[PDB]
Amino acid sequence: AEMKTVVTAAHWGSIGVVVQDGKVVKSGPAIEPAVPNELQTVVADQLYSEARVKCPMVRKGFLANPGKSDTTMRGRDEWVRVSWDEALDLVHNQLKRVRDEHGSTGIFAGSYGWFSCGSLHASRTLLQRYMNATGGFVGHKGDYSTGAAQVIMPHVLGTIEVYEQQTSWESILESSDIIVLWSANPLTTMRIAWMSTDQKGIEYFKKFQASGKRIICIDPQKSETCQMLNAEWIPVNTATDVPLMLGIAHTLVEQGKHDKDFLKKYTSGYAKFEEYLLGKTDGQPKTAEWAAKICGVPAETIKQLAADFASKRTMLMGGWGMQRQRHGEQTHWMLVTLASMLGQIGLPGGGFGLSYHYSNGGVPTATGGIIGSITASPSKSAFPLARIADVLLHPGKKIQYNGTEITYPDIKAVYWAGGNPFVHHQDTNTLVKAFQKPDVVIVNEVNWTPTARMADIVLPATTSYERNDLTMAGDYSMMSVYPMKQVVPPQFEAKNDYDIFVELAKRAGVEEQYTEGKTEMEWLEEFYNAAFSAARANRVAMPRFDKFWAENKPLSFEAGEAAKKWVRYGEFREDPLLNPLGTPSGKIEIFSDVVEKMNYNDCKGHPSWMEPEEFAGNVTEEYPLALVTPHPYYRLHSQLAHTSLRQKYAVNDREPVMIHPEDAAARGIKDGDIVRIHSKRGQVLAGAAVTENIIKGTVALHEGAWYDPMPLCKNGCANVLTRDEGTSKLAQGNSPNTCIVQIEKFIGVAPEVTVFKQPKQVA
Ligand SMILES: Nc1nc2c(c(=O)[nH]1)N[C@H]1C(S)=C(S)[C@@H](COP(=O)(O)OP(=O)(O)OC[C@H]3O[C@@H](n4cnc5c(=O)[nH]c(N)nc54)[C@H](O)[C@@H]3O)O[C@H]1N2
Ligand SMILES: Nc1nc2c(c(=O)[nH]1)N[C@H]1C(S)=C(S)[C@@H](COP(=O)(O)OP(=O)(O)OC[C@H]3O[C@@H](n4cnc5c(=O)[nH]c(N)nc54)[C@H](O)[C@@H]3O)O[C@H]1N2
Ligand SMILES: [Cl-]
Ligand SMILES: [Mo]
Ligand SMILES: [O]
Repeated sequence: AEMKTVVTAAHWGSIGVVVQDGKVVKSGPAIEPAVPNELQTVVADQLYSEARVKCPMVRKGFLANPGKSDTTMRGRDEWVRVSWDEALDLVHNQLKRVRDEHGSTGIFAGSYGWFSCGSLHASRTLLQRYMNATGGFVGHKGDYSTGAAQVIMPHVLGTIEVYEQQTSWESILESSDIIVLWSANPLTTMRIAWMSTDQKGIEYFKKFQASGKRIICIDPQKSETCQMLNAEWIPVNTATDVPLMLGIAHTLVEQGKHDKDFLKKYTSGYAKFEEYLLGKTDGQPKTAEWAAKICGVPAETIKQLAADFASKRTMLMGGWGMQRQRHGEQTHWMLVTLASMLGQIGLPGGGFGLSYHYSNGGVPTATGGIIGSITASPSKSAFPLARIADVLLHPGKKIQYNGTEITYPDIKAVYWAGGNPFVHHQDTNTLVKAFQKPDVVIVNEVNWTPTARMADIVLPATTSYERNDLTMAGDYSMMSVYPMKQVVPPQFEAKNDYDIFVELAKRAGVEEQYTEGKTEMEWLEEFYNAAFSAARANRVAMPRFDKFWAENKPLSFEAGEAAKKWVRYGEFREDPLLNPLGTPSGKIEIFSDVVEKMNYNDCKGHPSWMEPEEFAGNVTEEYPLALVTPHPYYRLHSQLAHTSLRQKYAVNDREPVMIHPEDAAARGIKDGDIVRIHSKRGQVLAGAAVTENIIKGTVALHEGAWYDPMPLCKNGCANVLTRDEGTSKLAQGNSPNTCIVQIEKFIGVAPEVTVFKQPKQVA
């Protein structure tokens, strides 16, 4: 009777992996979760997939004329298998050429993506570490998650807000009468964390449901969360939450339910905003009736939400889909303004939180220590990252950004390691053109993703299961140190990214700076010991690394009474004169003079409603439906798309698209039919999921399906359809969820999806 389980971890949690005769045969949670997490069950598929990159590969046409090839052959050339020595020499020589001719401002290595958890084997960080050791690189600003909110919140609250600990969930359970999931789908989106999910956020949502208190979901779709918690669904048109919030706010004023004392003491600029709210400026009071016409919520329901939010202790939980769209800055600005008018900020169970849906925000912070991690350190060229296509195509172009002007650099080489821009970036067909501009495109990948398929040189990377690492239970509780013990040796000819970059560093003469003379296990011990020392200072005994590593189990910490009772903005509420915010006024900036003075047409000095170019309110005869692109339940973006989880959602071997029965009937579409979706940007195939769980006039296609072009995507990659434009001049965030489309039934034999097979090689 043998213990055949190795414990490791992923973004989707601590994983127990059963190994039989050197082969992985089962994976699942190392710690029982409140809700099953099927993402944990496919380690074997990840290890043994025929979609894996097996050996270093170079495009035929690039091998023939390196750095001087016909780059329009990217994505459609034959691949040549080469040795590691040949591939690494070629990467080094091609990057050296760019460094010699253009310098670091000719190399883009922002390399946005989620890769895998782990303190050491962080592929993106290891790439940037190599780039810095060899002279530097052009990176980026912001991220795709909160590109808008993370720029406006510093102006409004003096802090980034979206990536900070929330009021304790124990306070919510005890004191909140209502939680409002506004653009938030936590039973989907907390199946993962940036480190490794602690699995407790979903447990807390379940406890809140079981207490019988009110859960309200405001969303164009009746999401997995709304269904699984049997919450009250408020259907809303995508991109019309600001009108809805204005109508609620106007009702508060009309019924004397706003907190005038709070607004005077804790905010700046409320009176100027109220003039807009009441129509004194523009002739149009922002009534519940005015709002109902735009957002699709009946006026009497808007008024009843306002009364209930003010009558009960209410937590407004704002998710991020609604700021991933044109004018996205306005949504969380207005949510904070609404919370200010309700006046419950800083009270137990009250106010707002912008990370209750992300990585277990609000789970009480444990007392212990936090492990270290590798860094990129052994720019005027940096740009808001969703301008990447624009940058690659248009060197020298200038844009406005948060009160400054940015000049695009002139990029000759692109290196990606740990992200999938040909799935994650908007307007895929335009990104194809952008990727024809560089002299050389290099990708480290586990699998033959759409991005790998667009490269010149593809280097096979290992999964987490083929190496040793450490992570934490996260992202806020920090309640455990999770070992990531190697399960099997590297498969095929794959290498850890760390080893790839060690070989490149050696060719550049900087190996010693890159490795600091440490082995894998010496790095891990250094990272662990940071937690050990911090825990000791907190009076928490930990095993030393050798004992922890041998035990190969999560090491757990406990939360104390202070963390269980912690209320965000409690100190500000107690005394705002001595605990002011880091803003110009020391208060919540409902009107921001700093933003006003930027004089941007698409972001004013207070939250406001500005119609976007494409949304439910300006659909056309040609494109009569609106689109939303939520995050998927059975993938982390594009990760795990190639595994057996596909069978849990594919419809007729395509990505499912949610379609309301009346929109489907008007087109002769029945549940299960293949359909063609198209926009001005492109077209995709999808499988119809006909359901009343999407608001009429809108369709939902989850992001992350692998682009499989014929241009027409055979598989259903949502970003083939979306617009590539900045949210506004304030943040220049990405704007996928303001989009209009047409759908028609696909007639005849449908094409086979080929993007999970090995690519075309030479004969
Ligand atoms: N329409 C629309 N578009 C969106 C979104 C949306 O809501 N709607 N969401 C946006 C957001 S919030 C994000 S975060 C992005 C996500 O975009 P990405 O982060 O690019 O998506 P992932 O699928 O997680 O890509 C991670 C890649 O890293 C690889 N990888 C994993 N581990 C390793 C490793 O150790 N080494 C190497 N070399 N590779 C590894 C995986 O094989 C995988 O291809 O998508 C964004 N795009
Ligand atoms: N299982 C899983 N979990 C994940 C991810 C994943 O890919 N898979 N991605 C992770 C990442 S990188 C992030 S950034 C977060 C993303 O966290 P979010 O940004 O919050 O996730 P989304 O699914 O984009 O949006 C949540 C809800 O908002 C809705 N919504 C979209 N637009 C609007 C709007 O205009 N108004 C309203 N009222 N609702 C709208 C969506 O329909 C959706 O149900 O999740 C993380 N967690
Ligand atoms: Cl109280
Ligand atoms: Mo994200
Ligand atoms: O992200």
